[PDB]
Amino acid sequence: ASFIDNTCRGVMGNRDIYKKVVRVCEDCTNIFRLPGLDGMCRNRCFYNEWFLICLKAANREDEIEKFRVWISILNAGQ
Repeated sequence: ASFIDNTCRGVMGNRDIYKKVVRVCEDCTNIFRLPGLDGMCRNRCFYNEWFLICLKAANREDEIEKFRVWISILNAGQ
């Protein structure tokens, strides 16, 4: 289970899921305007469903499927 943090491995190759992810947290962070949220969103290498939480604040809650497999890519070496 998720018990690490920013424990990525592909965040070096991705260079896309990150910029987007981290950016996805910002958006949501605004919805609630909570400082203790952005992190979670892109905390444990973005592996904690914390993505759906923010993705929801954007009604999107759809790009999670593709955003999910992505978070898994960063776990390549990991």
